[PDB]
Amino acid sequence: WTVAVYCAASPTHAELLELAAEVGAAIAGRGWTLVWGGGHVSAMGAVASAARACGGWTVGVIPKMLVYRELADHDADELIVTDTMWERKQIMEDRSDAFIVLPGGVGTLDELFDAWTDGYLGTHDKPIVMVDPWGHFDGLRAWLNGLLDTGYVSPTAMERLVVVDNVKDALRACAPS
Amino acid sequence: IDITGDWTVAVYCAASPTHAELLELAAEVGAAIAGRGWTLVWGGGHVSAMGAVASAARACGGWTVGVIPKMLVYRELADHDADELIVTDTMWERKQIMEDRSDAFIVLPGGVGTLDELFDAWTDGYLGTHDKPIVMVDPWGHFDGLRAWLNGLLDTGYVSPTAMERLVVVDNVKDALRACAPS
Amino acid sequence: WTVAVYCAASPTHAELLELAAEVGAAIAGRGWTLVWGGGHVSAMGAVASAARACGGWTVGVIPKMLVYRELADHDADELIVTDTMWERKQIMEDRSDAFIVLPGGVGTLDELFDAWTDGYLGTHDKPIVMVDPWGHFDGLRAWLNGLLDTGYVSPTAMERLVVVDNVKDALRACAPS
Amino acid sequence: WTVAVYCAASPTHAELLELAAEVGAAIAGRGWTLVWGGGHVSAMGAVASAARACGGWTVGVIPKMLVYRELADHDADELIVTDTMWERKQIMEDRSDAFIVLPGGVGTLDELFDAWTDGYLGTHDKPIVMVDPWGHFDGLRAWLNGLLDTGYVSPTAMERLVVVDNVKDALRACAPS
Ligand SMILES: [Mg+2]
Ligand SMILES: [Mg+2]
Ligand SMILES: [Mg+2]
Ligand SMILES: [Mg+2]
Repeated sequence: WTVAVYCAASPTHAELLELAAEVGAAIAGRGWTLVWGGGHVSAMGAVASAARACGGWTVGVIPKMLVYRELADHDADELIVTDTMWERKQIMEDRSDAFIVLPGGVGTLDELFDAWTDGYLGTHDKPIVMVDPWGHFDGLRAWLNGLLDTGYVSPTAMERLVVVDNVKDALRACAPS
Repeated sequence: IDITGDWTVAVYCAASPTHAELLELAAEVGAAIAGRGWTLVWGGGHVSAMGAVASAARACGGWTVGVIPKMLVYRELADHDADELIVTDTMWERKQIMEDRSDAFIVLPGGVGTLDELFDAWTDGYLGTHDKPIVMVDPWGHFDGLRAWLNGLLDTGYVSPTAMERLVVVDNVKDALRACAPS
Repeated sequence: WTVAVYCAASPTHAELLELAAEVGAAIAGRGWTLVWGGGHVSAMGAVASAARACGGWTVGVIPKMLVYRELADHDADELIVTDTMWERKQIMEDRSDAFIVLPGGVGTLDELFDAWTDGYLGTHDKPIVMVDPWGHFDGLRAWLNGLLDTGYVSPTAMERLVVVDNVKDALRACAPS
Repeated sequence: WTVAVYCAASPTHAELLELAAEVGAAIAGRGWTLVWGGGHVSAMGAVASAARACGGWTVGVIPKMLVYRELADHDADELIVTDTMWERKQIMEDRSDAFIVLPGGVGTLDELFDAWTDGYLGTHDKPIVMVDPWGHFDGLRAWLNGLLDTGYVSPTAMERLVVVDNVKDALRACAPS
């Protein structure tokens, strides 16, 4: 059983690093495989470092452009280097049984909306779980609720994304049948 | 010379209809079990698929063990030509003797009794009580409505992928006995 | 008067946990004993927890192999641990005056078909009452109606099972008659 | 790597079955072989059934006299049937790299003191680990501390027996170091 974790690439906020490490540790704890974007910086470094420390298998999928920038975790158990971002996202989706979205920026939002669009349209039934203990995404979810009200997003679309505020509820939402 | 008498297969199958496609299938299974030198276990009836599987096994020189509850003996269903006929007081004793005697299970088209035997085996195999093969044989799509419905339970998390993998479904007898055979 | 409730061991769908809780609360409200498979997860945990919450007595019957997996509800008023699945099913039947079947998977279908065969073969005249508010079992009953038409299932067998879409009609059908 | 588990043959306490299953699952998890007394009853049945359920290999070693009494686990991966109790203990010792002692009675105490004396006198350096979450052995250990106080037991003897209150620390103490 494999969970992809989409999360921040830049900041070092203690609460962010702790949350990401808590998820990596809990995935490894269940004996699940971690898929992530293969970076050593910020939340990406935290989730894979914590999974490996708890004996978890880690699969990093990263485009060569970020390898050339020395942003890759060469301690990944498997490092899949892709020529393009579209191949990175395709391999992460294909390898994973479920998706966790932690606080992040444009790169995290790209991964979130890529998975959500495919899940909503019915390409796959894999859980997509947003984990937001402190309201990082409150402004985004409020704005999307506006789109629900003006007919741009359907209730069915809004249902497809599970939002939890703690790691325990996250792993229960991602767990196998 | 090839071993005989080293393996036993239970066959769960219809007690009522006489459709030709059903009796042909059940006779083909009984003949193939006896042809491998395996013992047949079945629900002990002489009617429908139950009568065909046991008649064909005996006609190919195989041993037949029927296990029938008193309630179905009262309905004049008992195959008195069984090599061993075991009459039980209860359904639970019937299913338990069939399971203990058998190394593998074949499920053919049937109704409520067959489905009882199916789900009873499948639950025990999924919970890990035994690793005996459970093989459904469906050449014509008897069970298509059930399998579509079970796929919807898989999609909504009522049945797991692991559970679905524990049940083998084939459309022919040769593949069925390959799935039942000892390693 | 004792009702056994056969229901889902795995999923946490709100419609399912709500149904199970409603059934447990109603059984307790009649002063009836709840018999169940003795687990604290999914519909099984909700039916028994809700019965005890409303002052009802709960008898859990669970095989050792599930106790090993930490699935036993240690707040059962009586917990019966059996060596086998055949003994679990036989004790739940022997203790019970009626059977309720809620949405479930393979374990629930095993309980349903086991009771239905016992019922159809004249072992007992205990009510067997399927409670299906949202059509969980529609695909199964539609397929069975095809078997009735082609002579694989008898009209006597099909009429042995009561099917209702609500808890009030379900307890009406379970009541001493 | 092979761990022998010495444990209760008689009582069915839920908490005992859960601990034994946790041990068997943890041993199988490491890819270690389980050696045990080959019984299907009580903690003995629990440890072997849980190891096999997690894909572990199980080796039961049982004297003919107990096989006569319908006590042998027919689902042992290897069942070694010995003529005598002394041959049973010798084969269990010879096949194993480490020994775990769970709560038990006279048979368990026999296996404990047999392994402990040989360890102490220097016949082998295999870990002997007592796993006692709830103080099953507190009375025995207090009494052995009295024997240490009066010169009947040496400090070297008392140190030879590792006592832990949880399964993670047990497997750490048993691991090839
Ligand atoms: Mg997409
Ligand atoms: Mg069974
Ligand atoms: Mg019964
Ligand atoms: Mg010794």
